[PDB]
Amino acid sequence: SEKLTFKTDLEKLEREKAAQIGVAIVDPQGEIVAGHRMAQRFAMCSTFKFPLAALIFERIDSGTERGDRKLSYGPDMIVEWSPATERFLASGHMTVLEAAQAAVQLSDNGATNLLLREIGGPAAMTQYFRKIGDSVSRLDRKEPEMSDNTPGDLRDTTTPIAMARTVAKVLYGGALTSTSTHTIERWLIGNQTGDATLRAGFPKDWVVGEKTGTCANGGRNDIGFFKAQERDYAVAVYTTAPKLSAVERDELVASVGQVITQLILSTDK
Repeated sequence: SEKLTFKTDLEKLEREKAAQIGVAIVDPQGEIVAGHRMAQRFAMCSTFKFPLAALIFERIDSGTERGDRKLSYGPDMIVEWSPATERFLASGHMTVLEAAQAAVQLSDNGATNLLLREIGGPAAMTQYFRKIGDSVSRLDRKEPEMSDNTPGDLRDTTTPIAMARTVAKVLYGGALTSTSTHTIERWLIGNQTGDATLRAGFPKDWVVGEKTGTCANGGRNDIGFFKAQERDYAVAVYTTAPKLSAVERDELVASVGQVITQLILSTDK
């Protein structure tokens, strides 16, 4: 019955906020716990920066990259929303690790694009999704254009179920070494951009980490993990609410987190 309540609650949010809400919750092996519009395409927006960091950690794990390697750049790398990149510009570089951390924790666009430059562009991000068994998620463009979220555009999209399982792959499914996995987990927990989204709607005793995304045309997303009740979960939430304000879209995602909470609390262990 609890899965029907979940569906009913989300439909009520969609109706009342004029929104479309895609959700997938999976266990550590990627088995479905619950979902809504799980196979509908949504723009990834900044949510892909978590997988990009994973991509980088895999290179590190395989001996093809080091975290301390200096990536040089000039003023042409500065793009809208590049807080760290702008601070490090005079010094002349950011390291692989600094860039990756800024990408994940600040959503820094310049840092993101510096990493894309290094790995051979958006095609290499897509290549990595394929390699960890995600046939759906696709990166086509750098930031900020990838965040355009033009209706009907298949570029730079995922589905909630594909992305949730990619999260689970990265955090639980052995995609990265123990040490790399732990590092990225703590980055998700200490994210500086998620305080008003999903983790605002989860119980304060749950351990949560996530990566947010904001799209043009009313996109607001949050992907990550939570640990309740001894039990680990991966979650992906994508919403589109063209007429809401930015604060209202954060509230919408927090509300989704409340609806998720009620579902998990009503799921037998």
